[PDB]
Amino acid sequence: DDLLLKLLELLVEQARVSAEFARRQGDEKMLEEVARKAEEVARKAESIARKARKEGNLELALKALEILVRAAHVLAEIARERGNEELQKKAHKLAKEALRQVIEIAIRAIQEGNLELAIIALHISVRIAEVLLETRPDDREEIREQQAIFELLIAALEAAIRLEKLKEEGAPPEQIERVAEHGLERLKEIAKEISKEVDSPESKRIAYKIVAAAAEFLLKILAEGGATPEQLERVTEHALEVLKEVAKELADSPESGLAALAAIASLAKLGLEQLKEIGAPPEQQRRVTKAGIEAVREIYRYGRKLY
Amino acid sequence: DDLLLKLLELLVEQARVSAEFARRQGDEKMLEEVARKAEEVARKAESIARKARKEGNLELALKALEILVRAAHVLAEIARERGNEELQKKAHKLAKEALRQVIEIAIRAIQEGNLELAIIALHISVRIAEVLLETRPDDREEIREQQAIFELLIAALEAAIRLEKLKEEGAPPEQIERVAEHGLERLKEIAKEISKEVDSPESKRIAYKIVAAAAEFLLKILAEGGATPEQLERVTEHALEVLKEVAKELADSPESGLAALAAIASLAKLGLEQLKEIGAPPEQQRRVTKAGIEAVREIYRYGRKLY
Amino acid sequence: DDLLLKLLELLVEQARVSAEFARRQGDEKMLEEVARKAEEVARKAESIARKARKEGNLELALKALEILVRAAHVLAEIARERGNEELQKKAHKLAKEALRQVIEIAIRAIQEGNLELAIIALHISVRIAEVLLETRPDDREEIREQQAIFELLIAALEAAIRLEKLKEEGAPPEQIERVAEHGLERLKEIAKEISKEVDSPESKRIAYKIVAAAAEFLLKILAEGGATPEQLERVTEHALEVLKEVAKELADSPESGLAALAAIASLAKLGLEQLKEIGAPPEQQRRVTKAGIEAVREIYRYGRKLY
Repeated sequence: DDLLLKLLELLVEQARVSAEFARRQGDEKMLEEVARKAEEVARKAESIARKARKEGNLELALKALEILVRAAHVLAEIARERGNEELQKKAHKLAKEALRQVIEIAIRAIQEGNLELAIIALHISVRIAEVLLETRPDDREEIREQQAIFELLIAALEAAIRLEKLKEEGAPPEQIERVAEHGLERLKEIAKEISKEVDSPESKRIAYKIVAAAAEFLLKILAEGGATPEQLERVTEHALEVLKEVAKELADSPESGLAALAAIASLAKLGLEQLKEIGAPPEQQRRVTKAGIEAVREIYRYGRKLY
Repeated sequence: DDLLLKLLELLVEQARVSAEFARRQGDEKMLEEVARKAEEVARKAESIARKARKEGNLELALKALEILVRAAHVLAEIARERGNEELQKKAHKLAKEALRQVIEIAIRAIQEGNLELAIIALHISVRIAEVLLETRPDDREEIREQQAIFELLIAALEAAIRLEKLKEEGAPPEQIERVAEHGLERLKEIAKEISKEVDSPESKRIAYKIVAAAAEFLLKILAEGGATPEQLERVTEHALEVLKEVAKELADSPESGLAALAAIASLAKLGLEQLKEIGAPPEQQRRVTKAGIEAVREIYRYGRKLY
Repeated sequence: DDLLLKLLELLVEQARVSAEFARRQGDEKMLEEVARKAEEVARKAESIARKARKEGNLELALKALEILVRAAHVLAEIARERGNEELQKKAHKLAKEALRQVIEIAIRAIQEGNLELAIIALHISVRIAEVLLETRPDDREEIREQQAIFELLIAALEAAIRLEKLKEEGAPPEQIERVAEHGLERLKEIAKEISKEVDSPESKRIAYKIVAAAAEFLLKILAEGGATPEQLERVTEHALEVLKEVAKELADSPESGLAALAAIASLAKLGLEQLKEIGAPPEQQRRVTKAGIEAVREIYRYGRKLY
C-alpha cells in the first residue's frame, strides 16, 4: 500500500506546484484541473482509509489521514484563490469527517496504549485545525470545540506519559497510586471545566469516551505495574467515583446514558478481570461489584428526569 | 560519505539564513559571498554526483541532487532579489541537466525495480520544477515537457505498483494478464496524447524508454507471478505489438528509430530469455522471434520514410 | 523519555495554531496564554536538558534544544507581533544560553567523534541563528560572533570528515599526515582571521577549545590509523606548534592562558598515552615529553608578558 499512498503524495505535490503555476499565470481552467485531480486523490485516499479501519492498521490509517489533510490543504489553496462554495463545502465536510475519524483512531490508540500513534494523530489533528481555521475563522465555536477535544486528549497524554515514565522507572506502588489518584482528580477538574463551554452532542459523547478510555488506560497500566489488591480496589473505587461524577455532568440524553453505562460496565469488567488475575479473595470482588451496580443505580435514577 | 553531503546542507542553510541577513542589511558583497558559497556547494555537490553516476548508489545521487535543488533554490532567491542574469543562466542550465539526469536515474530505478527511490526521485524532480517555474513562469513549454514526463512516470508507477500488489496478493494469471493489458493500453493512449505536444528529441527518447522500461517491469513481474507459458507468450506478443504501435506514434528521425528498435529488440531478448528460463517449447521461441523480426521489418519500412 | 519531548512538540504545534488564531481574531489574552504555556514548555525542556546533561545522552539534549528553539520561534512570533519587550528579553536570554550550551555540547560531540550529533547540533545552531536574526537583525556583533563560531565549527568538521572519509576509504599514513598538517594550517589561518574580528572572552574560550578539539580529533584519528611513531611525533610537534601559535594569538588574559595550557597539556598527555599504547621506545617517549615541556616553557615565557 505505502507506495500508492506516496503516489498520492506525488500527485498532491504536482498539484501544489501546478497551483503555484496557476497563481502566476491566472488560468481558471488550470484551477479546475487541479480541483478535479485533488478530488480523485481524495476518493483514492478515503477508499484506502476506510479499508485501513476495517483492517485495523492505525499507522496506515494515519498516513492516509495525513494525505487527506495534504489534499485538503491544496483544495483550500484552490478555494482561497477561486472563491468557489462547492470546494468550501467539500473541504469542510471532508475535514469534519476526518476530525471525527482521527478522534475515533485517537480513542483507539490511547485505549490500546499505542501512544506513539496517538501523538501522530494529534499532529494530524493540529493540521486539521489549520485546514478548518483557514476554511472559516469567523465560525469560531467549532474550532473551540475541536481545541477542547484536543486539550482533553493532551491532558490524557500528560497523565498517560507521566504514568508510563513511572512504569519504566519502577517506583513504589504507593507512589504509583498517588500519581494515578492525582491524575484522575486532574482529569475530573479538566472534564468539569470543558463541560462549561462544550454543547455539541457528539462532542460530549466523544469527551466522555475519552475520559473513560484515559481512566481505563491508567487502571490497566497500574494493574500491569503489579500493585496490591488494596491499591487495585481503592483505585477502582476512585475511578468509579470519577466516572459517576463526570457522568452526573455529561449524562444528558439516551446516548450519553448508554455511553456512561457501557463505560462503567467496562470498568467493572476490567476491575473484576484484574481481581481474578491477581487472585484477590471473593469479598473484594463483591465490594467492587456493589460499587459498580450502585454507580449505575445512581446514574439511571439521576438521569430519569431527562427522558 | 553522507556526512560530506550534510556539511553541504549546513553550508546551504547557513547561506540561506545569511540571505535573510542580506535581505535585512542590503549589502551587495554579502550577496556576492552567498552566491560564491552556493557555487562552491555546486562544485562539491556536482563532484559527489559524478562519483554516484559511476558507483550506482542511487540514494547518494538523489541526496546530491536534493542539495543541488536546495542550492539552486537559495541561488534563485539571491538572483531574484539582486536582479542578476548570470545566476539565473547557471540555475536554468543546471536545473535542465539535473532534470534529464534525475529522469535517467528514475528510468534506471524503474528498470532495477527500486520504485521507492524512484518515488523520492520524482519528488526531487517536482522540486526541480519549483526551481524552474520560479526561474521563469513563462518558459511554459519546458514546464509542459516536465509535467508530461511526470504524468507518464506516474501512470507507469500506478500500473507497476498495482501489478506488484497483485503479485503480493497472489492474484490469478488471467487477472494478472488483464491488468498488464490494461496497463499497456493506458500507457499507449497516454503516450499518443503526449505525442500531440512534445518536441524535444531526447524527451521523445525518454518517453519511449519509459514505456519500454514499464513493459519490461510488467514482463518481469508477470514472470515472477507464475503465469503460464501460453500467457507469457500472449503477453509478449501484445507487448511487442504495443511497443511497435508506440514506436510509430513517437518516432520521427532515423536516430529515434535506432533507439526505439534497439529498445524493442532488448524487450524481445528478455522475452526469449524468460521463455528459455521457463523451458517453453521451441515453437513458442520461434513465434516470439518472428514477432520481433516482423516489428524490425515494420519499423525499418516506417523508418526508411524518415530519412 | 522521547514521549515527553513529543508531548512538548504537540503543545508547541497547538500553540502555533493558537498564534495563527490569535492573529485572525486580534485578542491579546490568547497571546498571554500561549506565552505562559511556551514559558512552561521552556521550563520543562530546560529541566529535561540539564537532566540529560547529567545523564550524558547528547541525542536527548539536542532533541530538547531543538524543542527549546521551536518554542523560541512561537515566543519570537508573539514578541514581534505584540511588541512586548519582556518576551523579547526572555527570548534573547534563552537563545544566548542555548547558543553557549549547544556550542559546548558540539565541542563534546566533536571530542567524542560522534559527528552525526555535531551536524544535528550545528543544524540547531542555524535554528538559533534564525531566532537571533528574527529577534534583532541590527544586533550585528552577536550575529557575527555566531557566524564566526559557525565558520570555525564548519572548517573543523570539514577537516574532521575529510580525514574520517580518508580513514573509511583507506590511505597510507603519509597521506593522512599530509592532510592533517594541511588541516592544522587551515585551522591556523581561519583562527587567525577570526581573531582579527572577535573580542569576547567566551568567544576566545570557545575558539581555542574548538581548535584544540580539532587537533585532538586529528591525533586520535591518526592513532586509529595505526601510524608509525615517526609520523606520530611529526604530527604531535606540528600540532603543539599550531596550538602554541594560536595560544600566542588568543591568550589575552589569565583565563584564556589557563584554558590554552590545560588543553595543550591534555593534547600532550594524549600524545604520550598513544606512545605508551603503541610501545614507542623510552627515548621517543622522552623526546615527545621534552617537546611538550618546551611548549609549556613557551606558554610560561610568552603569557608572562600580560602578568
